[PDB]
Amino acid sequence: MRIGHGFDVHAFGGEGPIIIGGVRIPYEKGLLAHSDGDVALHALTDALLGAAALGDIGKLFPDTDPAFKGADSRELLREAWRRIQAKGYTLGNVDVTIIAQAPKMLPHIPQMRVFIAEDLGCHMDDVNVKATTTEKLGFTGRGEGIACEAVALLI
Amino acid sequence: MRIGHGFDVHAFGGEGPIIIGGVRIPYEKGLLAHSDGDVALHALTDALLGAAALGDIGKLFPDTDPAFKGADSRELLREAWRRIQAKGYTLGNVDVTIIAQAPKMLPHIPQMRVFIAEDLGCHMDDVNVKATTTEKLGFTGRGEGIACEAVALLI
Amino acid sequence: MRIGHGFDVHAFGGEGPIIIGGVRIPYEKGLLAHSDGDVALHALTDALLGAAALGDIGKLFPDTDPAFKGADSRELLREAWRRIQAKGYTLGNVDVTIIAQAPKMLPHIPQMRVFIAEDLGCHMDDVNVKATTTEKLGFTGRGEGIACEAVALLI
Ligand SMILES: Nc1ccn([C@@H]2O[C@H](COP(=O)(O)O)[C@@H](O)[C@H]2O)c(=O)n1
Ligand SMILES: Nc1ccn([C@@H]2O[C@H](COP(=O)(O)O)[C@@H](O)[C@H]2O)c(=O)n1
Ligand SMILES: Nc1ccn([C@@H]2O[C@H](COP(=O)(O)O)[C@@H](O)[C@H]2O)c(=O)n1
Ligand SMILES: C[C@@]1(CO)OP(=O)(O)OP(=O)(O)OC[C@H]1O
Ligand SMILES: C[C@@]1(CO)OP(=O)(O)OP(=O)(O)OC[C@H]1O
Ligand SMILES: C[C@@]1(CO)OP(=O)(O)OP(=O)(O)OC[C@H]1O
Ligand SMILES: [Zn+2]
Ligand SMILES: [Zn+2]
Ligand SMILES: [Zn+2]
Repeated sequence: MRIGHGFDVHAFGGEGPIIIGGVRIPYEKGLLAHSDGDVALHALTDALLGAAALGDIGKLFPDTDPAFKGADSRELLREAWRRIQAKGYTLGNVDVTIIAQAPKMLPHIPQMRVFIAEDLGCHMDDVNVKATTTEKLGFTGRGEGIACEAVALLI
Repeated sequence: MRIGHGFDVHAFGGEGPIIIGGVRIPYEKGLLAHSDGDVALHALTDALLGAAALGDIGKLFPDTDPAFKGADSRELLREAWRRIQAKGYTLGNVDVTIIAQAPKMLPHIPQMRVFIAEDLGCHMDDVNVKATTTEKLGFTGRGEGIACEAVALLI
Repeated sequence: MRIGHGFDVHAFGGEGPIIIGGVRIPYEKGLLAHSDGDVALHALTDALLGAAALGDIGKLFPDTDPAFKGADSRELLREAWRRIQAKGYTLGNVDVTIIAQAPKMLPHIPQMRVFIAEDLGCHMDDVNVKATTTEKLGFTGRGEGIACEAVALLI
């Protein structure tokens, strides 16, 4: 068994919606990023790659490479997962923590779990997503962006 | 074995003391929250619920429900633990990291461990709590609030 | 198997270079701290100590004790590791996440892995280090300091 941890942040910019955990969530502002800016899946990806000792998302899918512009972070998740499985690992379970003042993530979590469980080829019970605000404190509390943390356990 | 991760933040407000890890710690200011605002136990709770794929603290004990006003976060911890055990899990070990410029947490950690070990029904050796400041940087460094992170391993 | 988590922050100050994961990295500014201020190894140390239920870095190597001034964080890592092994644990794997806007950590990661794997007496495959920026948001985004998170799995 191997443990992994990921952390990611994206700033708000433009018109909504935002894509979090693969779900299109309505919001006043959108998120700025090379890909679709899915903070949750990026953090999740780093956790899995980390547990596999494969590095991180930027190393495998460079900000510079134009092939990843507007990229579906789920596509990146699946590829990172493919490579991980090739190194010989299987999923243990993953846990994600979205840190945002708004929008409300709770109603979208079930669908996020559905998408992630599909992408990782596992049972929905092997996937957990949660959210918390920083009580108006910080860049997240001031609504400047969304952060996300994740841990993974590979077998 | 399942892994879990939690993160929580509460802003200072009012007169002290603050309750962290169940311990009443003397401080100039107190913490604002629906319950007693125990940042450490909330983060710990999310870690355990996450590892159990039970969601998060807000989902089980809503900010809206007046039954949780002034609530003892230890009561919430035990209940979340009860439910977790019902899903069939046993405690592996937990690790907590309190992020605060002040007050000093170190002298209160032993008692925190005592409380948590009791609430989780485990040996004190299965529980670890630590602290760090962000070196005056950030909302924590500016003394605007306390943050806390936690990881858990269920069996 | 036991899980651990660590988090650390150090503010920029003075002339460079900075020491991260044991590597001397060229930078305009340096990092302020009692020891060499290696944010990555401190976070890693707390993760390992946490998983071992040995507390944290400050508890074992006090900011007050002048013996640790300018200290090589690798020396502190090895000692914490020595004690951990004495409690009976062996390394599972560790994962580190450096949170910095700059400098670029990627090219220095291989050497960091070499140092850490040596200090922990393991294969480089049992060690992973990654980096991410907070997209100009926060004290890290504003270049005020570097943060770092880490998780560890002991056996
Ligand atoms: N300080 C930093 C920040 C990011 N990066 C590299 O850039 C990639 C991701 O960049 P972002 O911060 O834009 O998400 C990561 O692979 C990371 O290693 C780095 O090498 N040093
Ligand atoms: N962006 C956010 C922030 C919090 N929440 C929900 O609110 C509950 C906790 O709220 P607090 O941020 O007040 O601790 C969590 O269960 C979380 O899922 C959310 O759904 N979306
Ligand atoms: N709020 C805080 C912050 C740090 N500390 C103690 O100080 C030591 C490390 O201090 P630094 O924040 O300077 O890294 C840790 O062992 C921690 O327990 C504390 O006891 N309470
Ligand atoms: C996902 C990738 C794709 O280029 O980039 P972004 O969408 O900018 O977001 P980031 O988290 O900054 O970096 C990692 C990259 O792999
Ligand atoms: C603990 C609960 C209880 O209503 O609320 P709070 O004391 O406000 O703190 P929070 O961490 O914001 O949310 C989760 C809730 O379950
Ligand atoms: C590493 C030690 C050594 O005195 O201190 P620092 O170099 O200041 O950094 P910190 O992360 O604040 O605290 C823990 C101490 O053990
Ligand atoms: Zn990202
Ligand atoms: Zn809380
Ligand atoms: Zn430090």
